Amino acid sequence: SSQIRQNYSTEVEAAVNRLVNLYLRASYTYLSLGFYFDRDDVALEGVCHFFFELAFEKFEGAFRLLKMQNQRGGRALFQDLQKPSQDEWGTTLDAMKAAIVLEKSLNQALLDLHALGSAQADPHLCDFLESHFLDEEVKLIKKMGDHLTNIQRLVGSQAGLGEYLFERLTLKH
Amino acid sequence: SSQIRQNYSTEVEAAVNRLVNLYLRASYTYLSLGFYFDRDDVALEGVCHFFFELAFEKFEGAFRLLKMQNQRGGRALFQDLQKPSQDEWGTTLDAMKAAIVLEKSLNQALLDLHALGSAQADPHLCDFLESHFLDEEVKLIKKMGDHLTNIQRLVGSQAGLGEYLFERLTLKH
Amino acid sequence: SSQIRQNYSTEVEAAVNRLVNLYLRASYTYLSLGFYFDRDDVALEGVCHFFFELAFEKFEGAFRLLKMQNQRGGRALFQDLQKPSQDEWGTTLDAMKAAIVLEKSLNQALLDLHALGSAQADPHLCDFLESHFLDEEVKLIKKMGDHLTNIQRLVGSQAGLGEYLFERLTLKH
Amino acid sequence: SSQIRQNYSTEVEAAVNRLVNLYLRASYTYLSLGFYFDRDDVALEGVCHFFFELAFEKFEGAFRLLKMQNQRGGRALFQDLQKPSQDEWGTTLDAMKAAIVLEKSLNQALLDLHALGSAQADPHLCDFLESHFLDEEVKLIKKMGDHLTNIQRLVGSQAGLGEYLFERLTLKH
Amino acid sequence: SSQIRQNYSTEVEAAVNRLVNLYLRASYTYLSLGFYFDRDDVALEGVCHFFFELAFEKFEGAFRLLKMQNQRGGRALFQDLQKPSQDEWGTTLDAMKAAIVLEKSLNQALLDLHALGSAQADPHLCDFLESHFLDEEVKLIKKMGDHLTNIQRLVGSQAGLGEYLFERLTLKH
Amino acid sequence: SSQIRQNYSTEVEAAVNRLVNLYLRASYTYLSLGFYFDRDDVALEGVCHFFFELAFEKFEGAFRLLKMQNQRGGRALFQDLQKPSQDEWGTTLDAMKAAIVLEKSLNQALLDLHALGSAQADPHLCDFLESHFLDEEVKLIKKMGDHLTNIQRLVGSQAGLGEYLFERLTLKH
Ligand SMILES: CCN(CC)c1ccc2nc3c4ccccc4c(=O)cc-3oc2c1
Ligand SMILES: CCN(CC)c1ccc2nc3c4ccccc4c(=O)cc-3oc2c1
Ligand SMILES: CCN(CC)c1ccc2nc3c4ccccc4c(=O)cc-3oc2c1
Ligand SMILES: [Cl-]
Ligand SMILES: [Cl-]
Ligand SMILES: [Cl-]
Ligand SMILES: [Cl-]
Ligand SMILES: [Cl-]
Ligand SMILES: [Cl-]
Repeated sequence: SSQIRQNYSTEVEAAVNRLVNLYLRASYTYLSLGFYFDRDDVALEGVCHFFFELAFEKFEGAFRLLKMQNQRGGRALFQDLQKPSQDEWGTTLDAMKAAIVLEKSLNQALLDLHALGSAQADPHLCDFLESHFLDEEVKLIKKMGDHLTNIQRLVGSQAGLGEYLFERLTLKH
Repeated sequence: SSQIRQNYSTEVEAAVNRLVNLYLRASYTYLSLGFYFDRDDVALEGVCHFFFELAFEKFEGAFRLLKMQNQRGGRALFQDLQKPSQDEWGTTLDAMKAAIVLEKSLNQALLDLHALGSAQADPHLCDFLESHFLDEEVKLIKKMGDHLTNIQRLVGSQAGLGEYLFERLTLKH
Repeated sequence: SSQIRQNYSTEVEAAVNRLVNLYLRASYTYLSLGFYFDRDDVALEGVCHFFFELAFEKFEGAFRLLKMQNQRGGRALFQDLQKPSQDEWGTTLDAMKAAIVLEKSLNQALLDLHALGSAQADPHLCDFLESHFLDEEVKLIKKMGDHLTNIQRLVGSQAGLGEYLFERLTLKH
Repeated sequence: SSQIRQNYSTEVEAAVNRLVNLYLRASYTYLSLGFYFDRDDVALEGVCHFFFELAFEKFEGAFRLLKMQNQRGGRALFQDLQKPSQDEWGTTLDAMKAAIVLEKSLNQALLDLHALGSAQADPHLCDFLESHFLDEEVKLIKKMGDHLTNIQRLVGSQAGLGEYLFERLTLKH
Repeated sequence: SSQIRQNYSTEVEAAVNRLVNLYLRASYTYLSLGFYFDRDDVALEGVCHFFFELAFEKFEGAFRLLKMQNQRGGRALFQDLQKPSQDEWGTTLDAMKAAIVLEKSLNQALLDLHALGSAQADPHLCDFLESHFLDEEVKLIKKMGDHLTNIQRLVGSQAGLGEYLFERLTLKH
Repeated sequence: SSQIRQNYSTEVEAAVNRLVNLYLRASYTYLSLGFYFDRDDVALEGVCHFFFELAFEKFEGAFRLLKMQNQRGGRALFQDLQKPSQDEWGTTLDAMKAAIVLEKSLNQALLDLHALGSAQADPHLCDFLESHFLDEEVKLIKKMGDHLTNIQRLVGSQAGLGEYLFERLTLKH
């Protein structure tokens, strides 16, 4: 087989392909989230833009993973992309809760892959994840947690008002 | 009669004149809406500016229609302009509801005229409507629907607060 | 009623609303004049542009009047807008004669309103009219009189030639 | 045959080739018109330039049609180009009358082709015509009608004077 | 249901959702094509970049469709995304053949949707497709056909040489 | 007849008209050549652009001839334009061979006309041809001969490869 492959296990190759699938699924989920908040009967522009930026971020993550797979001499293999878990995403709070669950699952998949790289003595893979993924994910989950807290603080007894204010004064538009 | 007229039915000519009347009536309605929200006892600058921009837009629509009537060799005929349906327009919500009703009526008149053009095999008219009117109208009705949803979300139990916040944080001033 | 209204009679309020109606009717008349001279079988661009500029001027006059009505704490009330007095406007001479008749009627309405303001000891209204309307109107009627004289001088025995030359060499295109 | 052709009827292909022939014939007619008005014994520069600009416009129309034929996977087929209908074109009025007749024939050919596209459910062809041809033609015929009216107004009893003035004060030089 | 929806059939809404699925599948196919040509054992940079640009184009198409669905008051519904039809894509010729098959299928889906819009008297949908999709697709299929012809001309008896030269001298890098 | 004509024979006048016909026929031939190489199943952009530039050059030649005819007081007379000699033009080699045959025929017509001018003692005509036509033609035929030699050198046993390389590395795109 490969004229470049070196120190790159079949286990890591497969796991990288699985992780691509997870990132692309996450991108799709965020595309659905974005268009839901674009509905005339939802109409929260800042929320919309927040989730579309994440759709792009997750697609970029997948792309970098696929680039690395080729740089290492593995073979990119694509699978079916499962549709997102919901067709409607409820409130901004419901959506941000679903997004943090999603991110925590991606982070766990990154950690799992890092551990596999470590067991396989694959330092390039370990560094790749550390340099492009693990801190980005920590930073994103922190920001989502910050948002959750602010959204929650605003529910009070006037939920609509709080939802509008969060979109207007925290999220970008 | 006309040295330029070609493929331009009397039915379309008349319907174009009727549509001009509808656009000018819509412009007038929006002028009334704008000055109501300019009242010292209403005083919602952003709402005022939103409806004045629409008064100008609807006048522009009428002007383009009249330009096209002449380009086709039809004869512009003006009728009495009915005053707007109300002298006072209630809340921002009441006003935005009235505006979307108005826009839906204009859109239906555009669709009706497009259908007439299609039946008469008048592709220039059909393209004119598609290129300058139908998508502008879809975009406007979408924006009004977005606004309605945000206004509605803000009523809650503190209607005045919500009305102020919508004007301050969504509409332009 | 009004928390701002001071020294502003019901008579002036009503007369201001009537004057708005007159200005908007004048704007409409000028819109009709403009599109007539835009006809392929009339085709006098300079005349067209002259009357469209007046349509805009008269609309601006109405707008300023409505702004002032609100600044004084009166209530803008709109009525039906009568269509213009003609559907076709004849020669440039016929049109300019009709325009000066129209302007003289507006000027008389301004003078009448000024007199009412004076009788009611309403100096703000009197100054408003003097500052934004009376001299603009004198200047416009003078310019129309100048035009009439030039158009008349050009009729001679070659009316078409004179009509073309006036449009080409006096009016803007 | 063609590796790209899709939804593109033989009838439309042939009609497009015929329309190319019509446009190129129109270009040739305008070339003849231009050089006639360039004669020392005619010498109307503005008229000359007006018809040369149209020769170029009609050639561009043909070129776009031929580009589209290839984009659709049809085969451009050229036929003999009939010489223009006259060798001398009379007055500016005679020439502008001949030009509007010509344009009306081109417009009818466009409408005929649009109808064929519609019957064949060929929306690309229908849009192509609407986007690049039908409104350009309406605008041109309107401008020619405007010119005819001005030329006619200037004949009066001093035809030479009127012909000179039209060329000098309306047409570009 | 919807406060904005007007003249927008359930049939069109569903078909738009189906078309989104087709565009996203096409984007995925092009992502796979791109990474295959990025393999160290394939290594055709220009081919890689050509297919990645198409992945982005097809994603943009899907996005515009979803935007329009919301502008019309339809509801975006996502389905599972089928993986691409192949894991390895053979030669540049094999790949470009597969890409033109794919594009022809998308074009047929656009035409089908346009026909449905026409039957339903939905001119906004018909114009949307004409303005953003049908000509882009014709232009792309023409370019692919051009490429196919050039690739085919280069096979001769030295296929590797021809594949290299096409990538180096036609495709962008 | 003519108030400007001087030293300008009927024989030269007629021959100039014939030469215009030849130039316009040549322009048409080059238009056909250009669109053939624009076909999806030919697809040689550089060849396409080479022949379109010549279509424009030959049209310019005709235009200059017609300008000169009027400057001399002759009368431009147009005839039917024969369609080009072929509907399909074969290889780049076949096309360039046909183009040099065409150019040699134009050059001979120029030389013939120069000789007629010389016999008629018409130095203005002789200079006009020398200054705007004879050297342009020599330069063009030299360039075509250069191209023929390069195309011929590239046929070898891999004709497609050679045809691609010539288009890519010699002709402009
Ligand atoms: C409202 C019924 N009527 C009287 C028939 C209106 C309404 C609105 C108008 N708005 C404009 C306008 C708006 C923006 C920029 C330029 C212009 C203009 O030149 C003339 C106008 O004339 C109007 C007449
Ligand atoms: C009149 C019948 N024939 C010969 C078939 C014409 C007529 C007009 C033409 N006008 C152009 C032209 C005009 C403006 C800018 C570029 C071009 C050009 O590149 C080629 C032309 O070729 C023409 C051929
Ligand atoms: C391939 C299947 N999936 C997951 C559903 C894709 C494919 C391609 C995509 N391309 C973009 C994209 C491309 C250019 C510029 C911006 C963006 C963007 O913001 C989001 C994207 O998201 C994508 C998802
Ligand atoms: Cl599968
Ligand atoms: Cl009446
Ligand atoms: Cl009433
Ligand atoms: Cl023949
Ligand atoms: Cl499912
Ligand atoms: Cl003949």
